[PDB]
Amino acid sequence: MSLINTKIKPFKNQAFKNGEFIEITEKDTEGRWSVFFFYPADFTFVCPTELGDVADHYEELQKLGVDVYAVSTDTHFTHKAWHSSSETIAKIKYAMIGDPTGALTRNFDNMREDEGLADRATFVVDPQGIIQAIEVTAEGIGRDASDLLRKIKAAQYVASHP
Amino acid sequence: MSLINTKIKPFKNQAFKNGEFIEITEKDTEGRWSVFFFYPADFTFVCPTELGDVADHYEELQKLGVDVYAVSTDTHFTHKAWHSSSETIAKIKYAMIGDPTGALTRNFDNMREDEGLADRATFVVDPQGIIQAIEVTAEGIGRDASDLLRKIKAAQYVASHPGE
Amino acid sequence: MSLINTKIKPFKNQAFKNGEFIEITEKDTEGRWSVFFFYPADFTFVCPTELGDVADHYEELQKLGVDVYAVSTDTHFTHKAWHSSSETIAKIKYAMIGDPTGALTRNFDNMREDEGLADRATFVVDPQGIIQAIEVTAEGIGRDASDLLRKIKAAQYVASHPGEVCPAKW
Amino acid sequence: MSLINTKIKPFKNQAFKNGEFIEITEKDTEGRWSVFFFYPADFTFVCPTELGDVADHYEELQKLGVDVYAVSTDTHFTHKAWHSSSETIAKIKYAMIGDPTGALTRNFDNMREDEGLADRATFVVDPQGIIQAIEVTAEGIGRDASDLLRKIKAAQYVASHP
Amino acid sequence: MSLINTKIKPFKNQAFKNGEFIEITEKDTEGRWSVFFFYPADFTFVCPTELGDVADHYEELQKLGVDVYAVSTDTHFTHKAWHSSSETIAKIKYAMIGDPTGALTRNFDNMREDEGLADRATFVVDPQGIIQAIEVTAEGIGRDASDLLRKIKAAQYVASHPGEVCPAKWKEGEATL
Amino acid sequence: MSLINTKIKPFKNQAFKNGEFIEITEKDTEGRWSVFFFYPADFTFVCPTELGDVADHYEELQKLGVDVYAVSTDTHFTHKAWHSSSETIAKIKYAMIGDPTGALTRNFDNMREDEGLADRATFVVDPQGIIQAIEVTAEGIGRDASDLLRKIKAAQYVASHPGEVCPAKWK
Amino acid sequence: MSLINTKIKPFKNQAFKNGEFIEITEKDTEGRWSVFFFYPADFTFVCPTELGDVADHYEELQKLGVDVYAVSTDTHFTHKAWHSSSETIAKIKYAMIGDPTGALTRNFDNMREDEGLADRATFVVDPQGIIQAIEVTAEGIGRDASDLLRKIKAAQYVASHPGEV
Amino acid sequence: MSLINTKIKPFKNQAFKNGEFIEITEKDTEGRWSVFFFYPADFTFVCPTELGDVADHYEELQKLGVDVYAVSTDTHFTHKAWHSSSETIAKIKYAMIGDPTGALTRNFDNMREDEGLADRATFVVDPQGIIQAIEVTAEGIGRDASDLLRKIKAAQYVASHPGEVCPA
Amino acid sequence: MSLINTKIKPFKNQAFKNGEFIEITEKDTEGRWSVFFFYPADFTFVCPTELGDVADHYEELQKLGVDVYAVSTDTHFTHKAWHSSSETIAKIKYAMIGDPTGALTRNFDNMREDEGLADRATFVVDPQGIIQAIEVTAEGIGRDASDLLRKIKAAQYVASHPG
Amino acid sequence: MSLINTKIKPFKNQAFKNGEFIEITEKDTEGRWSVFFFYPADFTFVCPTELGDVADHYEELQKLGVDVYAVSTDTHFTHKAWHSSSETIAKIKYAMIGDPTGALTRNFDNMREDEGLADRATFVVDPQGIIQAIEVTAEGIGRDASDLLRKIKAAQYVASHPGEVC
Repeated sequence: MSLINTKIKPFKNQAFKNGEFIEITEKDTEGRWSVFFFYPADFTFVCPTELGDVADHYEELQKLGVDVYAVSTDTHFTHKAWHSSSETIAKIKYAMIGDPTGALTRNFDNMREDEGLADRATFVVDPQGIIQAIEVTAEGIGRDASDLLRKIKAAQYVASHP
Repeated sequence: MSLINTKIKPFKNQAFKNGEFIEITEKDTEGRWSVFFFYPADFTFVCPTELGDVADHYEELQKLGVDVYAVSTDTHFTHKAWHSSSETIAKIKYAMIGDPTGALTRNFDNMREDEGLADRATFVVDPQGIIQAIEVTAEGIGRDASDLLRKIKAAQYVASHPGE
Repeated sequence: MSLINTKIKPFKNQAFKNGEFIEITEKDTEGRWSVFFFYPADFTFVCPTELGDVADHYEELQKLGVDVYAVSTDTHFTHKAWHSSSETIAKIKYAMIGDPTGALTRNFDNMREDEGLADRATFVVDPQGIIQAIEVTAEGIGRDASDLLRKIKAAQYVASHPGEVCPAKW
Repeated sequence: MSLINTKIKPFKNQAFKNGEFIEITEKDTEGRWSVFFFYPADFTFVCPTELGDVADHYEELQKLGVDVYAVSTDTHFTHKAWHSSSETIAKIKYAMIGDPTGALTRNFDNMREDEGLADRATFVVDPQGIIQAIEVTAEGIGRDASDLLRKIKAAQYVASHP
Repeated sequence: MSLINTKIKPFKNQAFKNGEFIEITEKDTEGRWSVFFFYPADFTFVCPTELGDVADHYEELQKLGVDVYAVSTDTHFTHKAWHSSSETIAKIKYAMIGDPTGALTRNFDNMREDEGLADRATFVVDPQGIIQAIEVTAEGIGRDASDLLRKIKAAQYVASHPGEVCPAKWKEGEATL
Repeated sequence: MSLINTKIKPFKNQAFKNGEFIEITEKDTEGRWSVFFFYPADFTFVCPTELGDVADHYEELQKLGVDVYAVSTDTHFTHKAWHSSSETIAKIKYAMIGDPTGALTRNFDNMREDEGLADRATFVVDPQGIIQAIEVTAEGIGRDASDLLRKIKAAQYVASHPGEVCPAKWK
Repeated sequence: MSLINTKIKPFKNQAFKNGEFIEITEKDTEGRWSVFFFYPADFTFVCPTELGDVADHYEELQKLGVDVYAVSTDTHFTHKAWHSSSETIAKIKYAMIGDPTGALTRNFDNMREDEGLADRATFVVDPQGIIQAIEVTAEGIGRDASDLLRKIKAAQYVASHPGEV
Repeated sequence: MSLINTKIKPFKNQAFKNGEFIEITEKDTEGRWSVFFFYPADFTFVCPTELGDVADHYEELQKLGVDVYAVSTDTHFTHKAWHSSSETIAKIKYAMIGDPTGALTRNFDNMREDEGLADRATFVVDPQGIIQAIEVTAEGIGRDASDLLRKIKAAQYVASHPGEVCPA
Repeated sequence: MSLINTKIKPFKNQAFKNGEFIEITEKDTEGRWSVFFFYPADFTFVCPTELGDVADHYEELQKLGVDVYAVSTDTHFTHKAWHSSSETIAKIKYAMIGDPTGALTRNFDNMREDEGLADRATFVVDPQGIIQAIEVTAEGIGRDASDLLRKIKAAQYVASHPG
Repeated sequence: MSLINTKIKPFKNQAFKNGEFIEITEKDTEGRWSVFFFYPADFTFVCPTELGDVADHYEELQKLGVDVYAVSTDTHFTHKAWHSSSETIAKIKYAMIGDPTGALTRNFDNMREDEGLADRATFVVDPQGIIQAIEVTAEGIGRDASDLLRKIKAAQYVASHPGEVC
């Protein structure tokens, strides 16, 4: 029932990454640190800072051995369109996963069942697929990227010093 | 069992229509001839001929009192963006309903359960909410708007001329 | 759930085809494009234009490797009589399948349960038995054979090609 | 669970009788003697001698207060066409009921499930809707209308002589 | 679920035939024509004309290769007694099957459930066990053996000479004259 | 599960009694002692000694207020025929119930399901419908009528003198 | 459904028989005529004439090759006490089976469910374990031992002579 | 699911008490303290010390308002016979309930299913029918009547009290 | 399925707050901002800073109108003992709820089913009972109190003016 | 239904014993006499007389080859704290098992479901893991340690002398 300290479930989703489409599965995450950054919808007026802030810290995340996977219930097709429309989103070098089925979102118990959109949840996952940190916020409340990085560092220190 | 000659089910969806966001329910379809034009996805590399062909026949559809509802599992936000970025979709003066939940799509039994996208379906609906014509096609196979237009005229004629 | 992109189910019906009584099954549709043209009843006062239009395009459909199967819940005996009586139905050189059991009609979820008659539904089926197009209409709303033929041409092109990627003409 | 000495179940079928379409129900049978003459199909290659043989005795049946209801799984539309087609079927003054649903045929346990056609069965039914005689035969074994008339007269004698 | 054109179901009953008792099963009906002649009860005040009619045609039936099995829910013991008591039944040289379980009567869907007696029914069966003719009547409505015998000869003709049924082709456009 | 000390269930059967057909129901057994004497079949080769033995003791049973009901799955029609044919069965002045439905036989859980014949069982029933004595035997094993009479006298004694225990004394 | 002409079911009960305790199973009944004499309870105020009557006929039952099994829901301990406490029960040389579980009683469909006691039922069982005679009575209605013996002789004669009446 | 702190279930059994036969129900336990003293069987070779030990404290138990109910799967008839045969059981002036149907034994989850006999269990019950103390022992492990009597006094002391808090 | 933006479920737990035992229910949280600070166990060799960190920021939380509810599967009796034992836990002015049934913990989907202890989860709740923020970490990975304060301020800002 | 004369279930619990944490399973009980002394909670105001009474008899329980396991739905961490906070509990040299899951408690059908605390039950278990004696009491009704010892001696005697005349 509690998702913390449990293994991520298998998936197969299409994504957009650096001007091309790819297929991403649980096989790709294993052996590496992973960040599943869920959010409600592309092309929303509200707050694209969240994705842009993570894009500003991406070279630090690559040095720390972390992959970022932005996820929403929109298709990989619209991620490509949104990546060309907005200069905040255009900075994103990491994968933007499309989840129209809601299967990846439902593996993390993160669906707004009334809206058909994912809640603003972030899941730090280790090389064995175990979820080490969770952070969820309501609509309008932002997640600051510096706090994410602190939990990544904190999880990595605990990984090598039990 | 078939959806032909059954009543449409209740729904509540957000939609984009002529530069403005609106909520559309089954109450809005009551008393109106309604075309529910389902399609898989916005921003695909497939040509937007199906939707553009309906847009070319929209003045003719307006003379028959027909409301067109383009439906996909994309958000109404994504519909606005597509309407701005595409030359063919910019012509659309009819409602583009967003269906992220899939509730509207599942009311017409029209989901691709593997993909989370609607199949290419067209449902002609009369003022009492009764489905008079159904047209479904596999991916790639387009549907003709003048054929849809012919089907609406026939449905209106049958309603107006009981028995022959 | 939709019948689109599903495999057709097995059947064994008797049919009238251009003088002979024959038996048709799902085996006969394998390796061939197929059209299952459901209609309500023989000897009604509704115009048979639908079945006559398909007969006019039957040369072209045969060259496209397409078999046509007109279906109703009447018997193959009744089809023969209607083929002799009606001047429009006399044109058809394709199979008129009889489905008094309603088994073939119920495979395509096309029964008017109250009437015991099939709804007005055309199904385009490919060589692997997969339904590529569906068209259903209420009483009095005809279907166009030119539209049907355009879809078959489209379905054959799409089967022979990958997903479409638009040029600069649209 | 034999049908003999059981009441006929309700029905509502379209029928053809002397150049017009009418609706027949169980309400139309009550008060009068009835013959439910089931047969396989219209427009068959097999002779309509059985149906014409009842037509030859129909004036005699009407003297005895006996209605004839010829039943089949074809529509009432095909009955009209077959009535104008065949000289033998043109003699039919009685109702030709259409049973495309098979409901009337199934009430008499008379459906060939493999073929969707009624078997060659004749039922004699009294004014209270009670089945007094049953006759079913295979394809090519004839039903003698003279034997049918004997059984009705026998049944009518028994009704008046407890 | 019509019984016509269906195979007869297996049975095992005790019967009386020509002053002795025998067991009869479905295997005894193989390769021969069979008449199953159901009736309500022995020792009733109703006319025994129906069993006598078949006994009068039994010499003719045996020449057509047709066995007769009279059946009721009475015992084979009771059948013997009635064969000694009544001169009409005393004529019967065919088997009188007892069916106190009702299993044979229920195989032919012929039981009066409220009475525990078989209805007045005649079933014609071919060498392959397939029911070719069914006749059922109420109390007092007779069955004449001449009509039965006609149907047997018709069933035998159709078996030996299939496709020689009356053609509707002496009528409508195409004719044979 | 046992039928002892349970009430007899409702029934309606046609019967033969002294050259006359009559209907017998549970209402006819009310307020009187009743013996239900089940047996397999009329016209059997087995000796009908059991029915003849009850016939001999029938006067005694009538003086004790006891009605006897012979039961089998044969019809009342065959009971009449068996009554005139057999010398032993001609002595029967009591009711011979027919049970071709098997309903009365199954109320006493006494049907040989594979034969469609009742087992050879005797049930003693009091004025209130309560079964006071059961006796069931296999084929060949005979039931004694003088033992049946002793059981009825004991049942009638216990009904009249309940709360009776064993005595003891001397001197 | 009738229990006549059905095979007895397996059981395992402790029993009292002539000064000592023994275990009785269905295997001990194989190949022999058996009488299962069920009764309600030990130490009741009703006369034990039933059991005593069977004890009086025991020499004749041994001649016929019959095992008598007196059965109640009391324990074999209670059977021992009753055997030394009553003159009529002290005559009993046959096995007194205890059935506190009620499994033996329920195998013969003979339990008074609201009392937890067996009904007054006698079952005659042949060498193949098949029940050939049943007899049940209410309280106060005695079972005759001469009648029981007559039925055993009839059962043995029919077993040995198939067909003849 | 422990039986502790649960209300006793309805029952209707016959019993031997001091020469008389009587009927005992759950109605008879209302408004009084009760001891249900289960045991396996009458007339066994096992010493009946447990029942005689409780009989010696019965005078003290009655002054405390405590009824004793010895229970086994044997009949009330068998209790009467056992009462006369043994000198130890002759001391018992409390009710000896028979439970041949086994319902009262099964109400306290105390049946040896494959033997058809009750286990060696003691259940102390208060005036509201709530079970305050349970004791179960295997074969040949005796129960102390003095220990039972201590628990009753404690249960009566605590009955008229809230949560205990130690003085030190 | 997601707990975020859902109402808190009813509860009734015994708590220890400033030297007295009090019963806390959902009705006590109604009309006020609430923080449900879950943790594994009392008397652990693990860092007790997490509880003391919140106690150091408690004056600032009281100005913002925030009630803190520390929750574990230990008894309220145990919380009292731990409040007397450790000088770090002695600083705690706020209510320490005991949850031996696991009912309150299972309302927030926060039970380690194999351990019978609550995970290190923090739930910010508004006056209407709606969960506005969630934070869960594994064993060893701490939660800083300054981030909790920012999420409360951000949640309050969004409540005052949504736009 | 009855838990008497049944084998104990497998378990895995953390425990405190003489300033040291250890794991205890059913493997540790195999081949030994075991007393499972359940109780509701640590740091309650109720007197700890029960546990202190068993502590006074632990030396002779150890001579008899008997292990004592105090069990509660508290943690092994709280047991350490409670051992250093109370003079009565400080006497305990036997294992104090923590059962926060309630699994061990539920194996003995001893959970107060509405409270989440074990009932006041004592289970004597032989070297084959078979439950020979059960004692459950309501709150306030104390369990006597000398009676427990008297039962253990009887249980050991019956094991060493199977079957008896008297």
